Amino acid sequence: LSSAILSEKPNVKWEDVAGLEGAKEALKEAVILPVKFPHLFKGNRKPTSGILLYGPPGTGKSYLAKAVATEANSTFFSVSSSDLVSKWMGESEKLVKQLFAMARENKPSIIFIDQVDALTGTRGEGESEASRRIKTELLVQMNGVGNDSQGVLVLGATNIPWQLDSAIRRRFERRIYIPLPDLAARTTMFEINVGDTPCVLTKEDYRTLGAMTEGYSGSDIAVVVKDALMQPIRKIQSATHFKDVSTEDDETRKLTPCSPGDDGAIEMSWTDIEADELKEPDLTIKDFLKAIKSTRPTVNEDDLLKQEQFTRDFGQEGN
Amino acid sequence: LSSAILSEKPNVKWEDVAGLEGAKEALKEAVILPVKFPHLFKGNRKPTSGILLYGPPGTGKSYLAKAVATEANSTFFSVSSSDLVSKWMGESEKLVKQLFAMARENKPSIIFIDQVDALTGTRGEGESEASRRIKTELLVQMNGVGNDSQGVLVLGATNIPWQLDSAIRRRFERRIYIPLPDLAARTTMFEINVGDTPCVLTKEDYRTLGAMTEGYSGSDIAVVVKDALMQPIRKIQSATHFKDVSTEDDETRKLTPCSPGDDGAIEMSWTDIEADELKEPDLTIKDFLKAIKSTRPTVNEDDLLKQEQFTRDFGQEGN
Amino acid sequence: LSSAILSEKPNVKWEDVAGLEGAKEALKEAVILPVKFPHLFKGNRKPTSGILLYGPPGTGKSYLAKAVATEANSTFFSVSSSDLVSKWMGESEKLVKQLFAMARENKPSIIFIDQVDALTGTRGEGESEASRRIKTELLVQMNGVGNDSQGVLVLGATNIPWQLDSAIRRRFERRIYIPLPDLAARTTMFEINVGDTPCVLTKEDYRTLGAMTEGYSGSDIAVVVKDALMQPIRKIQSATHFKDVSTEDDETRKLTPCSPGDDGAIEMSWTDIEADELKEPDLTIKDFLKAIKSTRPTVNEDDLLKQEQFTRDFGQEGN
Amino acid sequence: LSSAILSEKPNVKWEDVAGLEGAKEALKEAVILPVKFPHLFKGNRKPTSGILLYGPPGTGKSYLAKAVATEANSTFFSVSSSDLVSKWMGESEKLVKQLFAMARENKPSIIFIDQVDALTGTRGEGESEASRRIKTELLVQMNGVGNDSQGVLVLGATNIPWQLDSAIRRRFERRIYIPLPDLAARTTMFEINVGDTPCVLTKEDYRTLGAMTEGYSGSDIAVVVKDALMQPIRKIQSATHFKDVSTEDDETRKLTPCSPGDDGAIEMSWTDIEADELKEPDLTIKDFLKAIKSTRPTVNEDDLLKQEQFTRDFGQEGN
Amino acid sequence: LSSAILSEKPNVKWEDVAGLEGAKEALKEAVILPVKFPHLFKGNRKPTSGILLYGPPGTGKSYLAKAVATEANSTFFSVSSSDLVSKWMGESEKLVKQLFAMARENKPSIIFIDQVDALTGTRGEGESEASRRIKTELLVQMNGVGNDSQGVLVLGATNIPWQLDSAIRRRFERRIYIPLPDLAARTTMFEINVGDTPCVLTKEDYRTLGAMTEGYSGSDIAVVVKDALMQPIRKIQSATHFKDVSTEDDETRKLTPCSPGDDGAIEMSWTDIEADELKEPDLTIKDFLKAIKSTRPTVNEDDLLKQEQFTRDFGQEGN
Amino acid sequence: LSSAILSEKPNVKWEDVAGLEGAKEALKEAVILPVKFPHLFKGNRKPTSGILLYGPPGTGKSYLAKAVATEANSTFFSVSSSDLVSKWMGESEKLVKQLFAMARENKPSIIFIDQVDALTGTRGEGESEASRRIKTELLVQMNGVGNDSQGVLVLGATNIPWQLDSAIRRRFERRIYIPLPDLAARTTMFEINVGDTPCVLTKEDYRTLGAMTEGYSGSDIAVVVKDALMQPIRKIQSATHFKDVSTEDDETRKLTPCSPGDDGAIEMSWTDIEADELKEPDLTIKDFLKAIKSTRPTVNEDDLLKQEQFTRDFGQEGN
Ligand SMILES: Nc1ncnc2c1ncn2[C@@H]1O[C@H](COP(=O)(O)OP(=O)(O)OP(=O)(O)O)[C@@H](O)[C@H]1O
Ligand SMILES: Nc1ncnc2c1ncn2[C@@H]1O[C@H](COP(=O)(O)OP(=O)(O)OP(=O)(O)O)[C@@H](O)[C@H]1O
Ligand SMILES: Nc1ncnc2c1ncn2[C@@H]1O[C@H](COP(=O)(O)OP(=O)(O)OP(=O)(O)O)[C@@H](O)[C@H]1O
Ligand SMILES: Nc1ncnc2c1ncn2[C@@H]1O[C@H](COP(=O)(O)OP(=O)(O)OP(=O)(O)O)[C@@H](O)[C@H]1O
Repeated sequence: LSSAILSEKPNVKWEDVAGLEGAKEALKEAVILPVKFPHLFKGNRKPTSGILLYGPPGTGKSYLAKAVATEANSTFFSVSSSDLVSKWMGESEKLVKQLFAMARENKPSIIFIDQVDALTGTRGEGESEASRRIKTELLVQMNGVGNDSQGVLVLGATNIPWQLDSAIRRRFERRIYIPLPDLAARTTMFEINVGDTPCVLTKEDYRTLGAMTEGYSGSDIAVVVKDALMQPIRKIQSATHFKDVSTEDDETRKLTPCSPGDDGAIEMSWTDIEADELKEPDLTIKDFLKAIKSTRPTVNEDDLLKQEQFTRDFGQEGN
Repeated sequence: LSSAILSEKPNVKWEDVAGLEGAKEALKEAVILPVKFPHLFKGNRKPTSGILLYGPPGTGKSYLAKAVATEANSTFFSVSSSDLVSKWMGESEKLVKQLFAMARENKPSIIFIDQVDALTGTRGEGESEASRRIKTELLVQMNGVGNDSQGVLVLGATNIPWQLDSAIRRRFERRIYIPLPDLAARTTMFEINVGDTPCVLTKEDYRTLGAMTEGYSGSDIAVVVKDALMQPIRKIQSATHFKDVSTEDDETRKLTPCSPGDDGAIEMSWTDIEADELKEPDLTIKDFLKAIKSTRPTVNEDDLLKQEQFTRDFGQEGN
Repeated sequence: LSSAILSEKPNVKWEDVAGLEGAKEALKEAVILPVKFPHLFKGNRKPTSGILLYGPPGTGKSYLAKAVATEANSTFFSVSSSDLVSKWMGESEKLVKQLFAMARENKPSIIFIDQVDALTGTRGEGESEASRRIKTELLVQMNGVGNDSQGVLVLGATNIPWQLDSAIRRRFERRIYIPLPDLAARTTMFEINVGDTPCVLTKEDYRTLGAMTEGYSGSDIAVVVKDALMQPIRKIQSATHFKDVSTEDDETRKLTPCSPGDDGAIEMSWTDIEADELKEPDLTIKDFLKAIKSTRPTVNEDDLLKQEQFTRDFGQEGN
Repeated sequence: LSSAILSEKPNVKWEDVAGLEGAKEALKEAVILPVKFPHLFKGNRKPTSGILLYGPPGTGKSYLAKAVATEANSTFFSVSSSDLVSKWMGESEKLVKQLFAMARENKPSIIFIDQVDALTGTRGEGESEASRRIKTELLVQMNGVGNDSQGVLVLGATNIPWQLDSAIRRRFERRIYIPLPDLAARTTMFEINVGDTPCVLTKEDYRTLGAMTEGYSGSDIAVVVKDALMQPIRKIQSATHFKDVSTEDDETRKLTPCSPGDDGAIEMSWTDIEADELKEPDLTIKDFLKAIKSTRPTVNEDDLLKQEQFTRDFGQEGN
Repeated sequence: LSSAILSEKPNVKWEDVAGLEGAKEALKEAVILPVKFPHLFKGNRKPTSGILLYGPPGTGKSYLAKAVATEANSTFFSVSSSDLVSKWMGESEKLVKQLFAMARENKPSIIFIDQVDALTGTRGEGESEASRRIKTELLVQMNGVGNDSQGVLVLGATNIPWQLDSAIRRRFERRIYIPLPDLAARTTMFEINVGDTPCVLTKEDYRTLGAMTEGYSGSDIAVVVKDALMQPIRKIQSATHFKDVSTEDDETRKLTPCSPGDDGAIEMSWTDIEADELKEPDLTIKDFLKAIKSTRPTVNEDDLLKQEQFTRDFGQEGN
Repeated sequence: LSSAILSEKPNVKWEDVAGLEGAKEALKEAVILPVKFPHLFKGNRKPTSGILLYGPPGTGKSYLAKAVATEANSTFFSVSSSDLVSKWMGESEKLVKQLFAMARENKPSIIFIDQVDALTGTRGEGESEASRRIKTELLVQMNGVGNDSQGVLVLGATNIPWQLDSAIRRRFERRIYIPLPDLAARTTMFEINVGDTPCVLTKEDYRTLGAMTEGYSGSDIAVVVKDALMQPIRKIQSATHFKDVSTEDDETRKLTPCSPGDDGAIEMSWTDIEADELKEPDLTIKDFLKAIKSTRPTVNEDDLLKQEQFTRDFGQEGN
């Protein structure tokens, strides 16, 4: 009957969300400011009902949705455009009706439709057959809630905003463009995870490597991080001949990963090695070089020409 | 069985609608006049059954309909593309038979069908099984009732008209085009959307606005209005200083933003001091100027070509 | 089982309807004639079953079916895909069976199926789930009435002829093409639809209007009539001053709309005038001229392009 | 539980059924021969298990089944696929098992399933799942096998052998393609339906009728004949003058319409002229000419594509 | 509580079943050879839980099963494919328990299931009622036969293999492919179906039968045989002329159809020939010239390709 | 999921895996090591989520997956991709997610997806909707959660590790090649195949057989063993006379196959052979030469080489 999707409590703060200040401003203004001071928004003015995030994949749109949901002080409705039901003799609209309707009585609430471009058909697709009932139903019901309930937030996280129909995006309110990460943002994104190996060289090297690794997405950064995690393990693959860097005064000889060519190295059962005698090497520049060697820029120039054209004619902020 | 949807009275005035006088009087002739003056309705005179609205979306079709909700002085039921269940396979038609049944036995009532383009068929293949019979039902319910005796009114509000079926088109009586509001109309939209704010110190400002802003609907204009309301709040959010120029007749001193180069002013922030002792400045021009610069027009010119093509097919007045 | 249709009685005469007396002759010959002269239909000469009406929308094929229904003297029942439909995801063949049988009980019977394309396809991919079963039943029932001897007359009215199936087409009688109204017919339809209103009766005016009104169905002409009827009401809503045109034979001084600077110009509003003294203005010539200035032509060619391909080498029968 | 379906049979000969002689001959082989000479089918040989007819619509395959039923001198069962169908939902195929049980319990019976395409064919749907069990039970009951078993001739008709299931085609025994008739067969078709009226009794006329036009089934020819018969009657409808062509030997003047320039011409209402005194006009070539000019030949080449793809490469007797 | 399924004893044996040497093999060691093993049944040899027969239609799976049932001398009850279903929508698996339990109670047992794909998929709909627990019940009963001594054997037979459910197959062992008979096998089948037919005993002519024919099964070959047998019937029916060939050694005057150009040929009709005096002529190559041209195969290559991907994918280990 | 998925606590051990050095390297660092020492990883290093097992068919990838699942005593859930593509028209996302939920509820489980390749296919048509969304869904679920709860392990299996996730193309994670067994391994598998039963020839003969087979699989060997079990069978069938074994040891006469004339060849026929007197002899070279004869080459040729090409290219880590 209901089939309601649960909303967990993820821990992503504003300090974790690196870069893009204007979006943060828009979101605080959108949700946090009316929660902080409600009597200001009265009479004529009403809060932003339909905020649109857009950009290429892996850039932290879902991550920002989760971030807002962390510091919401409110309910949430996580849902994908495709993943609930899709074409079974029609009827994928009742789900929407129960979604919005059950968001009405529970005031201050945040809806999130992941990838709205999947609903609309660019050539024909389901939009010719039965998905017109979806596109219509969303189009009508999104405005009917803000007419009745007054200020129920719907957050757009589309990848393809220009194939998307013009009728949806004019009913949907202000836009938020997501460009590629900049100096400070990429920099801080390196020092979030791990932190057991006590840093690397000074922050100038994070900027040098940063400018070398500029143009990467958030997922690309995550993959770099994962690579760096796996680096000492692939250094363990090459070893099987363990040297002790420290002295013999400790409880056990600290086994470092290294080749047999280096002196003072001996072999043993690598499977049955305890954690205390293990020791990771320092994270070298070759981590970033292996990252580079994975064929990086998914964000190519010719594809995002359209992104930046559909950007500039509306711009920062928007509808 | 019954499936009641609307039983409310949202307050909308006569003067809220701006563009086209003849478009309003078309409805007024068609809706209120026969109920008000039934003695005139005798013999050869027949009621204007069916009032379709069309045009580029955002301009004010749904808004017009929901104005009519206040202006009707009678019970009515809206409906989207939400004919319920085909899991049973049979009840989809019977719901329409109930819908048309619940309209006619109750004396003068209305039915609002949002987005008639969804309920459309012509190519067939996939339509034949499920929705072809729905379209046929739609056709057959407004076939015999159209002439002689009729206590029902049909309404329509589509995004794009030309994809609709020919049979529904020609058989439906009164279609109306809703263009982009002119300088006087949009000015009137500005004037009404001022509301409870303490005035604006100019009359030519509206002219400046509506002349500069070209190719805007009611929606995005109201969005701009919302923005320009939330501008001085942002000014307050950035600004710290306050020179005491508050009246003694009020309950207490009220915080308003002032310039840094101005002596005798406390610099305690909006966050520290209470919100009940806060004040917003009067609306300027520059807030609207920058609001225009942020919010560029949503309605593209390429979409209007086929709109006007449909107009020169059928036009402002129905048929 | 007992859920039957109600037989209403709209007084539609033969001489009132215009457009093709050959069709009328086919109808009378099929329906009324054998009731009239039953001895003339005894032997090889027989009344064939299944006269198909079709054409563009709003041309009056449904209305012509009602014209048969009026003067047939027939205990008839008509139904589209409303009552006769599957309910339990299965059986709607019995409904056809007892439908035909309950028509076979009283044998001055006509069965009118409005929009036969609803209960028809061609292959349908997964048509065996439902529609093939009912369609097949329909096919198998009227085999015995198509030729040989049975006293039932089937009728049909559809806008899309090519989507109708071959095997149904060869089960059916003569398919009478109903085109758009022509000069003389159209000319007739003006004064008949207007009724007994004072409409300055001269045939030259009808000649002129009929000349000017090119490319119009029958329904749109009734809409035009309706517009012309609504016109003097509109003048009543734009009537500032009134004057007594008629003499003092009636009980009160009868007031009718006039020019502002006229003799005896009473200033009270149109709503304040009582029904006994409220007299509508007489119908002019230019009211129609302006009506057709507002009322643009109805007939789009795109639908008729296939009918141009049809009517030449198809038209009468399949072919 | 028991519900038998048996009906009376009027006169239908072998001679009047025009078409392929081998098809009729094959039916003689399958029907009359085993009853006449049963000792021939005792040992190696067995009677024909089943013959499925197929072709374009209105070709007389149902009429052929009728003819066989007349000339069988046996218990002729005839029932469609969707007639015997589950009302209860639980029980379903037991109706079929009782039916073929009835076929077994009576000595050599003949079964007829009109439109076999209703069931049989499916593309992984299973006709709403539940009715796949009928599809399945039809095979396991041992009807279509070409080995051993009781002599029970199952018959059928279909317009779509490509939609028909391959496994059943392979299972069920013999096919007969029913083609469209040629000069000779068509000529016969003309010369049968005559009756009391002696039109123009020569072979030149019928061979002109057959030679001029082309592309006919059997039902359309019948329709044409009917039209031709009705021609003089509709000419009696438009009868101004009257003439006594009949001799004085009769009881009263058997009147008929005539040309204006005639000796002893009289004018009155044609309705008052009774059956005994109404001499009908004799039929002519021009009557058939006008018949043709109204009633077109009814064959379409789009149906012949998928038919001939099933036939032309193979020839006769099936796929 | 009547559970008396039709026990029968056909006259088919291993000698008159041509082709499928591997299948004949695999059934010999699955049943009859295990009947001769009441000592080395379990231990070395793993007994078969179930045998799946699959392939194109008309290959002879049912025929094979029946032959087996004749041969083995076992308590056999071939299941009704569809009828194991809830009549009252309550009891259902009681019938399964009646089947399997009584099949266990006499342990020279065989259970044959023609069309195991009757339990077709799921798709929701009406499968969730008693059919779900039928599906489960099959699985519990085949877990029942898995335990204890394997007297019962699940002989799976189906036309469409891929539509059968996964979970049945995953708990199922033996899968014997049944292809179309090759040249030798087809020749031997012809030889079998000849039997007691006059003459035609030359191996070059049986080559000739085998050579021209391509891609056939047992059903269509039987049909061909039947046709061949019916040729001399037609040659009797056509030939009016006759002559006595038999001498005084034969007692009865054996009448037989002579050549047309024959001196002193009596011309009494074929219908006047009595049973005692009849003599039908011997078969020739002329019969097979007409048979091969007339009769033709059904199933396409693509079905066999589906069987080849089923062959390559499924069959091995536990698929 | 309604018995489509297998579940058990398997007890499959390292000792039964003959020489799979690759598994023994990769799994022991990826899975076993984290099980042993969870705290052994510095920073945010967390266990592998997905492992692809890839190689030719019949290497017991299932056996290996079960052995992996044996180590934590983890529940082994497993499902076939092929099986849920065509039957349902797989929109199984909701059920996959529920599956994951239920498996997550049970503390560490392992998910096994067999033939992951069957999901891929950039073909087009209606297959797109039943493939593309599954592929998208697969690529989301492979990193559906950010470590934390996907310590629960996904094992993919493929025989054709080209085309999409297994291939050069994109994504996955750590992959392992599962090679065919070498001579020694195959010999050990022969040693482990079934439970012998009375006496065979030498382990070196089996090495000879294993030497004779290059590129043949564990499954091919299992086919040879299934053929081995039929050696006594085919002895029973093919010999006409047998020879006595019972000297002074056995109580009753017991036979082995020989030629008709031999020293101690009993003379009654194979058909006569009673239960007790039947005795399978030892399996000799001649029985295995006959096994060599009756096992044709199994294996596809070009895939081996392509997978060697991918092995040379990739294998280490994700792509
Ligand atoms: N501004 C940011 N600050 C820190 N981390 C980020 C930022 N943007 C992206 N990331 C990282 O990228 C990872 C994945 O990004 P995410 O999947 O949210 O992108 P997405 O565009 O929403 O993808 P999809 O549209 O497919 O859901 C996150 O785990 C997060 O750590
Ligand atoms: N030939 C005519 N004579 C008189 N009135 C007509 C004629 N044609 C149309 N009308 C008027 O216009 C209306 C036509 O409506 P109607 O529903 O019959 O059109 P239709 O084409 O049959 O509809 P559909 O396409 O649904 O079958 C009628 O109410 C009738 O009064
Ligand atoms: N060869 C023929 N001889 C005599 N009458 C014929 C012949 N062919 C057609 N007819 C006449 O025309 C009609 C044909 O209708 P019938 O249903 O028998 O054809 P059909 O091919 O079975 O149609 P369908 O395939 O649509 O069921 C019959 O009523 C019959 O009187
Ligand atoms: N090897 C054979 N020898 C003799 N006759 C055969 C052979 N194979 C098939 N036939 C004949 O063809 C017919 C095949 O019918 P059968 O029902 O056994 O095929 P099937 O594939 O099981 O069909 P279904 O699956 O629809 O039951 C049998 O009646 C039999 O006479």
